[PDB]
Amino acid sequence: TCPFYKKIPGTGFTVDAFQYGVVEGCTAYFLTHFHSDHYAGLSKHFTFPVYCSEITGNLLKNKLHVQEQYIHPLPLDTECIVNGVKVVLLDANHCPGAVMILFYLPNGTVILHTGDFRADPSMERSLLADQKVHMLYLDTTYCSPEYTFPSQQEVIRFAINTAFEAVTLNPHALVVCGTYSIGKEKVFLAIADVLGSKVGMSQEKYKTLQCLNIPEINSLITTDMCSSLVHLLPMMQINFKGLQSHLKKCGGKYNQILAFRPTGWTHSNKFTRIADVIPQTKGNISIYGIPYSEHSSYLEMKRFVQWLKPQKIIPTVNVGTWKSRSTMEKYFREWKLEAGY
Ligand code: NI
Repeated sequence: TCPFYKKIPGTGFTVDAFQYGVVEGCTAYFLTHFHSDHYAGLSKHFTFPVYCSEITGNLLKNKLHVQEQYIHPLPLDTECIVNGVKVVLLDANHCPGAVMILFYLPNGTVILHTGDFRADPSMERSLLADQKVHMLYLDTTYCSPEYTFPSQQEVIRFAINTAFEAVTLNPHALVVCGTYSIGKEKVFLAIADVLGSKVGMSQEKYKTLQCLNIPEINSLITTDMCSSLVHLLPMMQINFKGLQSHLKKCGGKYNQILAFRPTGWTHSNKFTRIADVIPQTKGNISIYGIPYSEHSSYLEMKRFVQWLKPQKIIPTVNVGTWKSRSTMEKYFREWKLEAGY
């Protein structure tokens, strides 16, 4: 059954609630982004309206084969009326096409649902600045102080310099980047840009990337592996066995692999700076785990909430254990007392 933290009180609306069959009383289903934990249940046989971003709507049509008549894309940063209710879609700073949703309830309550997001001070000058928010449905993925990680710009610097150095040393080295969903495309696009190459990939993944409205994308990606020295593979092939195998497939064009796994957080972050990251190495293969996050750090999170000053917070992640729920509630109380709302 649909859990409470996916329902919007006083509306006919749910968020990210496609795996529970027909939800009783739901007149419109919102989808925040195209990640399988959130779209779980959609398919070509879905017949209610779906509200979402343009990019999300491209993916639902082309990857899931949802019929066009049920896809309702909305522009970002624009006041729209859905089923008698005013709504705005905001950029989540998550993966391509990801949005937060502002809902203006007919009784005058205002609700923000962040979807998945990486809080940023730029959000403090969106349409959020212009009114009070009563309730916040918050992405609490990393809502603990041990979750620190660097900015995305720092991590991209590290990857660029790393890849440029190795390939300049050895023009016969191949770079591989692991992927399993949309998101984090900056990692492989940055690296291919510094090396003067296109990114090569499967037909399925090229198709997914053709849905995203990225500028000049025909110029950066390809399905011809032979012409590219940056390859993408499934995240599950990013290991010594998978990478030896792939290397054999390139027909002696290459004699070394430098591979990247963009992870969220890894406990190495409590001790080690980005400058100090080192690979796992076996033979002619090295593997780097890089902490490229598309979710808020604890501090980034805390700053957004203290700025927004909500009356009530409803977590949408780590809600399944009493120890989690307790821990989060304690931080929310700390933030409130420190700021004074
Ligand atoms: Ni996500």
